[PDB]
Amino acid sequence: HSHDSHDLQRFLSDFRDLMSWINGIRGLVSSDELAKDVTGAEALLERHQEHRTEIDARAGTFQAFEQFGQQLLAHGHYASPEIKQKLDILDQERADLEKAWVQRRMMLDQCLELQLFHRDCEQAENWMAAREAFLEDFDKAINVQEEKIAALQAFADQLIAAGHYAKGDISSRRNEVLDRWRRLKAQM
Repeated sequence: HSHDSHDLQRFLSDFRDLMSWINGIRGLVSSDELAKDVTGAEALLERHQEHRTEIDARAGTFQAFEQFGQQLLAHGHYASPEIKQKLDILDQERADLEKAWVQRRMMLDQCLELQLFHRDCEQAENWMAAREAFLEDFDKAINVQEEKIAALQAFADQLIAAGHYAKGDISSRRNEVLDRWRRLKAQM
């Protein structure tokens, strides 16, 4: 009958339906939205992972498509050239999607790191502003605040060495705190 033509039709329809789904996630993952929070940067990650689960839930569907193309190819379908070409395209589209998801995840990780660094600069800065106003328990609470300013310094140097997207502002905020600290350290 039109068996072989109908199979080609099915193959191509499945192909395009998969291609459109990839398009949607592709745009979804193209987002440039970053949080201005730590709770927000965390929710952004929670959502990116849900997208990870949605991408992986399609694994079986994609293999059924590969299997379908394998059968058409194995039986020498007259459109084998065109069929194989679609496989190459889908393989590439799937690969780029995985890489796009990974890239966005990296950005969301760096967003969280930057937001955790900022809240550290604030815990130590809101504290230095307090001591700058009125200016033996003093002692223990000085060793305490110095431990925090040391973590805030190693943490900032870790991100800068990891190639953070905010190298310029991470190093700037730190150099600003380390100097505003050694100034209050001298007057105390």
